[PDB]
Amino acid sequence: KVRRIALANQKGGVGKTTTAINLAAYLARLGKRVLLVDLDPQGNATSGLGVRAERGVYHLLQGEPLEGLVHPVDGFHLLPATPDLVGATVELAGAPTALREALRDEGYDLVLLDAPPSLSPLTLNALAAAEGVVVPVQAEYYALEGVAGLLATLEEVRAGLNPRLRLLGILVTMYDGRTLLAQQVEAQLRAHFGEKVFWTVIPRNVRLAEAPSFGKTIAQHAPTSPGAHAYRRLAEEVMARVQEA
Amino acid sequence: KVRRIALANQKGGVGKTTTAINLAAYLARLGKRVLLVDLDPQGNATSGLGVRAERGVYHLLQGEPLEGLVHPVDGFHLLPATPDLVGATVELAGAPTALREALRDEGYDLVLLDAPPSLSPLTLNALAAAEGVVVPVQAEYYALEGVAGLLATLEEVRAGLNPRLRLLGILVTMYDGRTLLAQQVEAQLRAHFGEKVFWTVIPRNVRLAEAPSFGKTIAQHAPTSPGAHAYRRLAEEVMARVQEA
Ligand SMILES: Nc1ncnc2c1ncn2[C@@H]1O[C@H](COP(=O)(O)OP(=O)(O)O)[C@@H](O)[C@H]1O
Ligand SMILES: Nc1ncnc2c1ncn2[C@@H]1O[C@H](COP(=O)(O)OP(=O)(O)O)[C@@H](O)[C@H]1O
Ligand SMILES: [Mg+2]
Ligand SMILES: [Mg+2]
Repeated sequence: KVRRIALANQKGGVGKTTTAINLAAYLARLGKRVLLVDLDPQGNATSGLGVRAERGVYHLLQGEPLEGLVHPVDGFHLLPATPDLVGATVELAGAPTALREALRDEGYDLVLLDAPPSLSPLTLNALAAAEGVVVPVQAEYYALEGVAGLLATLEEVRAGLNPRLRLLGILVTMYDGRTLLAQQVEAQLRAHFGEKVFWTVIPRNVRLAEAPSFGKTIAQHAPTSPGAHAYRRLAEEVMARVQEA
Repeated sequence: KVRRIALANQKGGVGKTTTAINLAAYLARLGKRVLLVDLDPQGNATSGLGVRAERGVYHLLQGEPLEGLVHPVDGFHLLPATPDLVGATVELAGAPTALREALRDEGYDLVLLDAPPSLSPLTLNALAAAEGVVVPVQAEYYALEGVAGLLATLEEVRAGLNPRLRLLGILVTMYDGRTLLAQQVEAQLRAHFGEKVFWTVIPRNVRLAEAPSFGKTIAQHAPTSPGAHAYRRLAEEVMARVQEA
């Protein structure tokens, strides 16, 4: 039974936050009760949703109620990141299951954990608290190694911290349609990882890059753009995999 | 073991020929030996590939060799339709398994049967000779009924003519990205038919409409266009389903 899904990988700039935000947008639209949790001190998901918070995840880990920390956004709830969050890293280091205990998210159908571009204690807290992992990757050649490494990390976390942890899927993001290289990398990703790679692929599209600067999801910003259609179908695909898991 | 795949549905103009041609283009590129068989008297696949034939399927059914009837096209082989083909309809009516016997296609890995926009004896011959069926549909509201009817036809052919017959998949084609209606119809198609609907969806795109008028596949005509990327991924998805079947 997959409820909590971590968005994670080694690198930054690979589409974790974009996928977190827009999956939430379309899963809410599918009639699910969704909580988006921003675990990045840089607070990109919080910012990309137009929200300025004084209280967030930091304050959840200290004991303050979930209900009075969340912000209603585009038909879902955001548990924001605040500029304080950085000061939990040292405590969470040595306490990988802290988020798992602090998350009393019984009311929500699906919980999206937007992890930072590290394997920091916050990323590890994400992995330890989740049942599913979506791994965004560019259709670029380094992705095969990056993926294999992440998969080995997942295996290690499953063996030592969280036996519920499973790869939901590898998601190809920022697929550049102007070039044949993306085709070739996608084909190799599928050749090597098979059914683990989602069939839905997220196009590189200006409207997706634009959306966070406006503090809006792609469903609010550009609902008929190539990225909107893709994330809507991805939400359907994610639900199919959750249902079959 | 799925080798022969029919492209079929009730209506015309829904993307059977386009899918036949472009699947062949990308399956050949995947290293498969592909035969495309044009079963439409109007010969749209033959024309869309730039080929003018005097001899084709009509002459295959009379007994003339397969090797001397096929035309090399874009890394695959086309068994063309000729303006005579119409004169087999009456003989094939009452002989649904005629194509099944006449196809001595042992050498080919995959065989694509492009059926006419009917349930003519030629379409029935296609169904009787195939192991898999791809059903192209527009993301438009009539599709749900059209699909259900085709599925009932498939069930009947499986029960009476061809126990090997199975739906490979329902393919959403000519998905118009300018509108939210296509999203809604896709979602309903998935709600109702589930895993039977391919995840890869073919965008409505000018370059795809253009290609047959040039007698070229989308891989020849516009290799980085939205339709090219989609058909390449569809070929991968079709192979996945063939392998898991
Ligand atoms: N499909 C896409 N097309 C175009 N730009 C994208 C796409 N996905 C992400 N971006 C942009 O790339 C930058 C990094 O994306 P982000 O999702 O924050 O990556 P991560 O969270 O993994 O570091 C952001 O400015 C984002 O808007
Ligand atoms: N994805 C698409 N985008 C734009 N035009 C398309 C697309 N698919 C098919 N067409 C066009 O629609 C017309 C009918 O398509 P076709 O594949 O011949 O349908 P069918 O064989 O089912 O009758 C053709 O002119 C074709 O080029
Ligand atoms: Mg991020
Ligand atoms: Mg046709």
